[PDB]
Amino acid sequence: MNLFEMLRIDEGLRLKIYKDTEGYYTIGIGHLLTKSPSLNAAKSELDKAIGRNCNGVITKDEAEKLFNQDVDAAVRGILRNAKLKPVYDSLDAVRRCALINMVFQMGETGVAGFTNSLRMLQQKRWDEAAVNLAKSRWYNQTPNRAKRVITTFRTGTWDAYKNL
Repeated sequence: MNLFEMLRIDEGLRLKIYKDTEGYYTIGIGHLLTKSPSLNAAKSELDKAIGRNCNGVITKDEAEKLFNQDVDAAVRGILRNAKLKPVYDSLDAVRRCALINMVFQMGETGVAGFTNSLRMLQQKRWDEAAVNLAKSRWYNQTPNRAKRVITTFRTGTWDAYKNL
């Protein structure tokens, strides 16, 4: 299993422009196009991003490539962060995915503000962390996704994704 699928399942893959939760213009696995409230702008940004006139629609291979870009970017902010870096540094691969899943879900800042839980993860206090994370607004917002992610922190496996 990979990040791709994990995210593919938690965030979802869109092949045509759409309005994220909050309202901006996004595509594929939650790729923000623009903040601007103009479709035309979105289009144009997609086109730049993709390298072809897309007309608001991409192929999956396309969404994948965007995605793998969005990842390494996420990772960089991660590794250029005071709080996240050490934690991440110290996580195992499957466990890193979960952090990344998180970063994607709420951005580098949001994640970096879970002082305690981050601490635990860093400490390798899986259950503690999990229970901790189980009480964030986050968890309450997106329970399913949250439970999956949290379970992964705890278990350190993809098990939570195996039979969906």
